[PDB]
Amino acid sequence: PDFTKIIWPTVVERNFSNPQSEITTTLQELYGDTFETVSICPPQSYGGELLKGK
Amino acid sequence: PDFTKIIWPTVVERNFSNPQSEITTTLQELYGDTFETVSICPPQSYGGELLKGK
Repeated sequence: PDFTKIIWPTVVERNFSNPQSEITTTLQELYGDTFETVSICPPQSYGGELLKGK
Repeated sequence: PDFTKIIWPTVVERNFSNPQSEITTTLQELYGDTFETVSICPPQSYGGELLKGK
C-alpha cells in the first residue's frame, strides 16, 4: 500500500455506513416500518382510460 | 260441420292476416326494413356498474 494506489472516484463516502435500527422497549407488532413506493394509480371506476377508443 | 263445432275463444281474429310487403319501383339496397329492439344499454366508459364494489 503506497501512493500508487489506484483511486476510483465515487460519490458514496464511507462517513455513513449501514444504519441499523433495532426495536427496544416494545413489541414489533406495535411498531412497524413500512416501505412503500408512491406511484400514480388511476381510479378504478373512472378515469380517462375508460374513454380509450370511445 | 254443424253447430256442435267446438269454439276455442281466441283474441286473434282473421280479419287481418299476413301483411306482405314488396318493393316495386327501386332497388332493395336503397329501401331497407330494419327490425330492432329498443333495450336499455348502460354506457361503455361510465355508468354505476363501474362503482359496483367501490
